[PDB]
Amino acid sequence: NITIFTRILDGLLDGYDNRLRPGLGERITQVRTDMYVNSFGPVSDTEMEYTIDIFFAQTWKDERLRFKGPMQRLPLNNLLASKIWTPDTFFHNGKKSFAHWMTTPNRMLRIWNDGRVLYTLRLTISAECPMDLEDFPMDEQNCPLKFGSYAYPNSEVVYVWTNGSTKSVVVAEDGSRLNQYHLMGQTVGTENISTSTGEYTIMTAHFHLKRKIGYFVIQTYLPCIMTVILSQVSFWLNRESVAARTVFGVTTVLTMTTLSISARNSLPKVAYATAMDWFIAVCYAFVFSALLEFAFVNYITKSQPARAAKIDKMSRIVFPILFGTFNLVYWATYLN
Amino acid sequence: NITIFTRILDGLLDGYDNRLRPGLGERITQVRTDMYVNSFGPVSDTEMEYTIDIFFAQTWKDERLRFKGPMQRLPLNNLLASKIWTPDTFFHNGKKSFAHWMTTPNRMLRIWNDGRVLYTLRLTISAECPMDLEDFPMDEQNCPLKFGSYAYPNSEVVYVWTNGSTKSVVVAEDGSRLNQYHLMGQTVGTENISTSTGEYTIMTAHFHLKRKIGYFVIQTYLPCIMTVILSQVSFWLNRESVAARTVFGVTTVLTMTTLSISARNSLPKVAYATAMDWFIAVCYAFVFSALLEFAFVNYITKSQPARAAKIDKMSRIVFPILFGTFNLVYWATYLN
Amino acid sequence: NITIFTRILDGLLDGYDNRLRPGLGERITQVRTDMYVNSFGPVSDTEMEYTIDIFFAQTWKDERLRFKGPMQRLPLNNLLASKIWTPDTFFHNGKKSFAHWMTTPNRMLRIWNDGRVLYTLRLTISAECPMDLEDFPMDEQNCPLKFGSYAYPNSEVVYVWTNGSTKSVVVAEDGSRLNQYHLMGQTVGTENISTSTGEYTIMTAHFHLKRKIGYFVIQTYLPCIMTVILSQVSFWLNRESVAARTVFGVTTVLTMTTLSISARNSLPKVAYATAMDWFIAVCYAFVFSALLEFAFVNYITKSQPARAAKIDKMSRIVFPILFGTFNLVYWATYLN
Amino acid sequence: NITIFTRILDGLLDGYDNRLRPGLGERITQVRTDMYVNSFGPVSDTEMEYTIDIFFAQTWKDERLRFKGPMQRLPLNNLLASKIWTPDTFFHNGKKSFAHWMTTPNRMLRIWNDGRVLYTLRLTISAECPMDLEDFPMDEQNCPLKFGSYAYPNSEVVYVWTNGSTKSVVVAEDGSRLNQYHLMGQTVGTENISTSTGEYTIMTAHFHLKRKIGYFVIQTYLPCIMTVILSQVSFWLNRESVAARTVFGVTTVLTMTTLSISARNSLPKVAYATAMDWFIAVCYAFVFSALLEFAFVNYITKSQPARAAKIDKMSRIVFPILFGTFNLVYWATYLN
Amino acid sequence: NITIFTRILDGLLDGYDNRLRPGLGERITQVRTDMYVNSFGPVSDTEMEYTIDIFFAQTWKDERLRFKGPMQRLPLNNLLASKIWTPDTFFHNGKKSFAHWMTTPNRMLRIWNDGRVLYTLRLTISAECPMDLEDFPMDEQNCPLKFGSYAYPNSEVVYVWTNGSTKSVVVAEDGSRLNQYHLMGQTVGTENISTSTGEYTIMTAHFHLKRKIGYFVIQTYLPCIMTVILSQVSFWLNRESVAARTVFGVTTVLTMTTLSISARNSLPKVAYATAMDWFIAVCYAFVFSALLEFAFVNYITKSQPARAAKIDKMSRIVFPILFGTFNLVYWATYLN
Ligand SMILES: CCOC(=O)c1ncn2c1[C@@H]1CCCN1C(=O)c1cc(OC)ccc1-2
Ligand SMILES: CCOC(=O)c1ncn2c1[C@@H]1CCCN1C(=O)c1cc(OC)ccc1-2
Ligand SMILES: CCOC(=O)c1ncn2c1[C@@H]1CCCN1C(=O)c1cc(OC)ccc1-2
Ligand SMILES: CCOC(=O)c1ncn2c1[C@@H]1CCCN1C(=O)c1cc(OC)ccc1-2
Ligand SMILES: CCOC(=O)c1ncn2c1[C@@H]1CCCN1C(=O)c1cc(OC)ccc1-2
Ligand SMILES: *[C@@H]1O[C@H](CO)[C@@H](O)[C@H](O)[C@H]1NC(C)=O
Ligand SMILES: *[C@@H]1O[C@H](CO)[C@@H](O)[C@H](O)[C@H]1NC(C)=O
Ligand SMILES: *[C@@H]1O[C@H](CO)[C@@H](O)[C@H](O)[C@H]1NC(C)=O
Ligand SMILES: *[C@@H]1O[C@H](CO)[C@@H](O)[C@H](O)[C@H]1NC(C)=O
Ligand SMILES: *[C@@H]1O[C@H](CO)[C@@H](O)[C@H](O)[C@H]1NC(C)=O
Repeated sequence: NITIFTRILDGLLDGYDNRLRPGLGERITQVRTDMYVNSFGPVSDTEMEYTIDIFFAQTWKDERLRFKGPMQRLPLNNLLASKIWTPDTFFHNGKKSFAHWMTTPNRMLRIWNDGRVLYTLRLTISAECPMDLEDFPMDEQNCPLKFGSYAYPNSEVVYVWTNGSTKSVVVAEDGSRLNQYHLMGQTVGTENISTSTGEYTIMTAHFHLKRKIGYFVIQTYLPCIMTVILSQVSFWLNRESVAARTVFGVTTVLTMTTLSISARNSLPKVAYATAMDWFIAVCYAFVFSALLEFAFVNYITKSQPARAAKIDKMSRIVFPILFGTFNLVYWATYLN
Repeated sequence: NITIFTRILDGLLDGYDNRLRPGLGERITQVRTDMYVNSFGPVSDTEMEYTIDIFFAQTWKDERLRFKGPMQRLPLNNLLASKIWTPDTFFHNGKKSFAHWMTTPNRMLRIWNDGRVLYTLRLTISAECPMDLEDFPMDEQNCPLKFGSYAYPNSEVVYVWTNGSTKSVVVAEDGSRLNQYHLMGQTVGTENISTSTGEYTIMTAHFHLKRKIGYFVIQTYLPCIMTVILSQVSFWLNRESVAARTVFGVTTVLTMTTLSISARNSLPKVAYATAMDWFIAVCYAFVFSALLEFAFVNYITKSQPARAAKIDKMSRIVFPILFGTFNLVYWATYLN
Repeated sequence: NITIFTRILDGLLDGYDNRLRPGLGERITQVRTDMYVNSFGPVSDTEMEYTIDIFFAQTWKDERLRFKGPMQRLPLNNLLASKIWTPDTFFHNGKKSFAHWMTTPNRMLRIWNDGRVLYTLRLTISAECPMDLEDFPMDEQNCPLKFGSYAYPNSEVVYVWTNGSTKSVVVAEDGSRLNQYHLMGQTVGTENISTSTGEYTIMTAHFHLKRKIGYFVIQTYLPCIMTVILSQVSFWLNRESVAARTVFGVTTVLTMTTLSISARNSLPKVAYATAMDWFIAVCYAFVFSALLEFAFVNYITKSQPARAAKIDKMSRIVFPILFGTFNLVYWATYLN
Repeated sequence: NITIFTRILDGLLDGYDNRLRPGLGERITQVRTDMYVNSFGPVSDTEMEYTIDIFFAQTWKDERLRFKGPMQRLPLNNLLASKIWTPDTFFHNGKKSFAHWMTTPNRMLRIWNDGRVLYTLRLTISAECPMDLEDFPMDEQNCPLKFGSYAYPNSEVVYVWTNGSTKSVVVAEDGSRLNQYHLMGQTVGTENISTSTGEYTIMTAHFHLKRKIGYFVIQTYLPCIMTVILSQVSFWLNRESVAARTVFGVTTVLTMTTLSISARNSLPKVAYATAMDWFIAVCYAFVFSALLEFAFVNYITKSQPARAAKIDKMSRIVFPILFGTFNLVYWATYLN
Repeated sequence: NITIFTRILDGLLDGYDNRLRPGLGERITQVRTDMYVNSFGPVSDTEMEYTIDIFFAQTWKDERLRFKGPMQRLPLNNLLASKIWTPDTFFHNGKKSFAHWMTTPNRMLRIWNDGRVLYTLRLTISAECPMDLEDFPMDEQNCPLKFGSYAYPNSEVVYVWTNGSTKSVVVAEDGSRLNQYHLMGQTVGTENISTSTGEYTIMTAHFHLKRKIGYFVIQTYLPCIMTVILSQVSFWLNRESVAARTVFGVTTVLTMTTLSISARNSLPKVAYATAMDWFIAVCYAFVFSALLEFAFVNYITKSQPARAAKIDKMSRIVFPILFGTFNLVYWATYLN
């Protein structure tokens, strides 16, 4: 009763060459690909890469595997995978892709009577996702995932998504858990690229990422906001208290300087100004400007005290208003 | 006397196919799984992963391995493991699982006359354990461990725990040693998940983790507590000592600011406020508020000194009481 | 003359099964283990692990390998190691063990006429060594090394050390070079553990480690000691110099606070107080207490200056004596 | 119709030795190499290495593979690659080179009737790129890429670029994306090196790198520039304000000191002065010199106040001019 | 014409056993080793290890490989390397050695008619180089490289350097490029070690390393030197300026303290004082002593101002002279 299956497997492997694609010189092999994202690994901004774990699957038709028997399906494992022909699928953007071999190589091979073949594999792809940090942290990233044949051009092997976009790519509810990103959706597409070796079909899947704010607020913005308010306290102190007001100006300026250096330690070493950088620079101007007002006041406090006192009183009102007004423009400009 | 065993092994391998599960098309294969945790590796909060070393074991019935001989058991090693059929067990949540091959691949294969098979393997699983750090550090984590068949659905292979929960999962006394966690217990369960490929049984084991407090007390809370007390010292200084009291307010505020940044360096970059963050913010208000009182006093110390002196004396009593009262509410709220 | 050896090897492999232990069902296999430590790798306190490189060797008797020839010994290499049976030795505590394959797999196989077999292997074991940091840095660590059979219980395979403890375990003179530890000696032992799978003999080797002090003295203790002395300088300053004495108290307190945070960065995140922590806390009290005395003096310097002056003069003598006395108790308590 | 291809493959492998190069003892094997850079990985300055992902390809003529059939080309995969002879190409400067095996080993093997063979491979090379950081960050780096035969000297195997330089080496538009470098172009060349083993042809490809400035401006230069301006504010303060001006000099000097240490943390530990180091040193002199002027003024402010006041007024103009003039020389000298 | 080579290879492998060394029981195998250092990797002081890439080569005589043919040499690749016998050479001090397999395993096998065999291999050795940091950074390190047979004692296999020391070991001109070391030369030697397994010949190569100074000057020495000068500025300030002089003493002392902690972060955690540590301690005394003089002056400035003024004037001259004199002794003592 079990020996029947053994004979079927031997017959299929008899006269079957794994080095030749099905329907060679007779038609164009058609492969249907479906992907399931078990978990979306962390997105490393420093290296412009992200880690994703998926159960990649491919379906194709092979007439050489036709068989007749009481059972309409033949579930199997990785043992027979190497005995037959499989597409040389690879990721054009993947920097380091490895599979899982424990406890057993996570592979499946299901064959039907008509010859249809299902082959699912588990992979962890450390693909590269370039990011334009011009509106950072109010930036949206579209990380793609490109894969295709390595040796078979479009004229021989063609990859096509199965059913609609939703069924083609599926993400687990708990898989999309990123500490500093939100998975807003997924999209798929196909295209042909012209290469010296030939034309190859490219299967591209794009993931929409919306960075979640709140970590930088407690890390960079809030210390800067409170630092500016700290400097404004000097405006409420007496002019003759030269030493007391000097500490506020010097300490606040240095505090802002170290925050900028510390803030960018985690940020990638990008050679352009980000939105956060402008906010820090503006905050630096307020604290720096406050010290200049105190220095200017102390220079003329002996000649014309009347004007010096007026400026100090005016500064107590003008500076808070400008800082508050600036925030509304800054936050509204990006949060819209 | 020894040659008898050699003949038995040859007979079993004669006509035995390792690509077909036992009892194919006749019944449903039943597998009993028992796990022993040699050591519970570190729990990395930054990557939301934990490392665990276990001696995973599986038991199943195979009639093709029946034999008769003087010895009722046939202890063996990994050499014969590849010669027979084994389940394609895998961890649905494991991110990187590897075995130990030194000195020899840590595997066993014991076979009885009735055909029962025992197969134990040693593995190190770097599984992912998402955590909700809303009550951090007063948070309880339930890290699961999900595993099951990769190619055989529930209709063909079924996993069931052996005996009770205590016997099914065992943790070594010295294995459960975490520098910042306590292993409060273990639990097991089974469920069926509906997938496009089919229905698969899932064996889930949950470990109860109770974070141990005391490291953060010496790291974050105590410096904050002493910093607040340091600011309150300014209330005991003379009002005319403008410079002396200025140092306390400025230095304390900056000290709190750097602690918040330093404290969250180890903490995961979560985009929400934790319990520790609120405690820091409240402590920041006290030190920041103290400076405001000094600034307010210095502004009116010339017009109405009577009220200014009253506030300074009152501040010496009100502020310590509020800080002490706040701690009791904060600690009692979470420690209960 | 050389062809004679070739025939001998072929004869031994004829009818020899590597899947069966020698003397199966006739006696209990006896294995003698000798270890040589080429180099004792670094001891990582953060991960509670240590790296050790050893030339592990095993000796056992096998009658199936008996041969007669002009040469009494047959030196060989790893090529024939896989062709015969070897014990499934493994480390019960090893977290990641790997061998060296360059230039050639470092293995030997020597066989005598009587059938005795010598098999030496080179390994690098990243074992786990839990430590109780209650007296840190005045702590002594006893890192064990447990290994034994994985599939053969005590009733089949037994491990016994050869000769005495000194000969069984040998450490190279230059191998025991640790930047923050001293290798005070080695010890060995054997025991039987009862397991669900059966009873297995355990070969445990313990290494005595005595942490060497001097790195923390220049890193933590000395800055703390000098910081306390710095605060005491304020006692020699005039009371009216409110600003001058304020800097000492504030700066010293903050300096101690940052040292505690910086000091524990390298230390493991243990949720209990160490001996160093108590020393820091005591030093923190002295600097903190000095500020309180200055604040207390400034509060009553106008009402009863006589008592205020007396306290300041007394503080110059009392505080240094207490700090000096405390050190003698602290150092003597642990250094004894 | 498909069986025809199978017979052709068997015929070619019949009597074909993969250990012998084509045309042995009859001519000199000629190999044409073409390279495509999929992505130029990060350039690590600390380790003087860079990561590059390329689709390395080699073409050569082999008469032993001649065949006749309806199809003029025989696309294949890695399965037949090991069955034939391939050059032992290697990178003379590569420190760690690994290929990608997922989903399938990324290799191709195309054979024509005339016997021409195309063999493309995907590799990730962590080559070493020594850099002379004398004009850092205004430095241009020329990272080479050397490869050639390991066992076949120039008299047997010769490597030659195909077509022109542009076609020989191609870089993807999105591949050349470096956070702190610009890919200004590529160049190729060939040379013969005399070695004890023999003469080997070397294929060298040089990549022109132009470091992009702007990250260090926000990291090092700007804090230094603002720090110098901060010190100059003391020149506008009254001489009798000894305490107020003391803070500026001390705080600014320490701020510059920490920036130099922090700035070089990312920079490689080079034992020579860079252009940035000189800029920091000059900025340090200005802040340090300003303190000396204040100290000098305070020393003679009692004897000859007339000269002291003149210096203070003059310093307000001289110091800003020198700092501004120095920047123009510094920036113009390197930015030209 | 090409088939002749194929027959020769088959004949040599006929009756050839790779498990037996040449001339077994007839003589002692002699192996000549020559080494070429392609590049000397970084020397990691923290782990007391260094990385080196070499083209290790071995030459020996084997009469079993004698052949007659038109070609006097048979260049080959790694394919035939495993088919013959090769020495089990290994590095007695190497902690992790791996080869390069891309594009092809970098190995060669050349055989002459007389039977001489040449076998060159490329390796990357992460050997351990213990260092005595007593004169750090004015320290000279002699990193050795020990290798020899693992299974064949001196009585069977002997390693001898070929020709002189210069030819035996060769270092590329661009290979010896270390950011903090100079390669002053190389030396070789041979010795016999007595081991329980037997006597083995050891081939030791020593590399002379002279640490290059200049990185620590800009990192540690210069900030310390300028810090001491900064403290001496207080000697030029008026005694009554208690607050002004207090900042210099406190700020300088703390600045020195943090430099010592920061300086040793990169330095290995050695439990003894280095030359740099003594320099820091001496610099700490000067800044600390200066504060004591100010405190002492302020204590007696009211009783006997005459002596207080004299000390302040004297301090302006004595302290700079002692610091300058100390440097000459310190630098001359080690730089000689
Ligand atoms: C989409 C094609 O199928 C796959 O991609 C694929 N390949 C393997 N497994 C799947 C399926 C897909 C949907 C969810 N899913 C699993 O997560 C899973 C769970 C199992 O239960 C322990 C066993 C196997 C799988
Ligand atoms: C639960 C099924 O058995 C396993 O999971 C299993 N597999 C291997 N070993 C075990 C057992 C389980 C209980 C403790 N235990 C060992 O730790 C151990 C110790 C030995 O002694 C050196 C030898 C073998 C094992
Ligand atoms: C104790 C059983 O023997 C071993 O554990 C063992 N195994 C290999 N080698 C040894 C010996 C042991 C003592 C020192 N020792 C080596 O270090 C060594 C040195 C050699 O010379 C290059 C060659 C081989 C070895
Ligand atoms: C220059 C010799 O050919 C190669 O170096 C080579 N080798 C493989 N593939 C290429 C080509 C070269 C140009 C771009 N290019 C690919 O990126 C590519 C894209 C494909 O489509 C999914 C499939 C294969 C390749
Ligand atoms: C000393 C024994 O020979 C070796 O150690 C050895 N082994 C391989 N290759 C060498 C030689 C040694 C001298 C320089 N040298 C190479 O760098 C090299 C360069 C080549 O050209 C691309 C091809 C092969 C080698
Ligand atoms: C790619 O080529 C195939 C050839 O059949 C064609 O059907 C398809 O439309 C092409 N795709 C694009 C985007 O041009
Ligand atoms: C899963 O399916 C099996 C089928 O036999 C059933 O016995 C079991 O009760 C199911 N489990 C759950 C949780 O529904
Ligand atoms: C372990 O078991 C063996 C069985 O022969 C016995 O000889 C030995 O004494 C036992 N060891 C201990 C520690 O009980
Ligand atoms: C290298 O050697 C070949 C031998 O044919 C010669 O043609 C070529 O010109 C040489 N290259 C150089 C740069 O000398
Ligand atoms: C090592 O042993 C060999 C044996 O032939 C001898 O020739 C050689 O001199 C010995 N070397 C030393 C350093 O004793």
